[PDB]
Amino acid sequence: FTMDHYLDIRLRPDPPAQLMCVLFGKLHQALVAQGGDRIGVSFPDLDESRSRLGERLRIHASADDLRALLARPWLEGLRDHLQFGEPAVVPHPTPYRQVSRVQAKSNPERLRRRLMRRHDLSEEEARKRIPDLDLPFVTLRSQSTGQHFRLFIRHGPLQVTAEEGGFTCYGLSKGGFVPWF
RNA sequence: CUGCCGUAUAGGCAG
Repeated sequence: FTMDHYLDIRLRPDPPAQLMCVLFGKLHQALVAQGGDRIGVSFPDLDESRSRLGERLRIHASADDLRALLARPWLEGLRDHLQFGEPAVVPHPTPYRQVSRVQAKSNPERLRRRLMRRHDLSEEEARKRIPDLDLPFVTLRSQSTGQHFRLFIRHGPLQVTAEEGGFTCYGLSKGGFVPWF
């Protein structure tokens, strides 16, 4: 399994939820800049039982990809509000799990607008057809339109072996799993 | 939130 290195970043007091969002956004910028699909995240102090991500962000990658990511100054500026481990090989063996963005059909009105574009119906028709998530999340800003949105994250069932797939520019699964420990 | 894929009131996705 090739994404066998990691770095833990822990939040330092100041508020925690807001700080994690800034950190996660900075990571996104860095991933977009690098353009790859082989850097993953997990939240090892997760409390799914309270929809809390916890205060530890773990970054997962090959040795070379982690080194390249960390070489960029994407953290300087936040550095004083973070505490760092050392980039390291993961323990082994460990289970693996998938850390995924989850989306839902949470707004029927938006569905109706699309359905109207796709079937030339009217709102009353659409409203008849399409009548009126409990996960941790980060709140991000849509850099193109300045709209804030919640990105909900699921840590899936543990399993014994890994996967071949990659990751998005938020570090979330596009098929890939990360070691869980 | 806004949009994309899909006949979908199927299942996904983008920022």
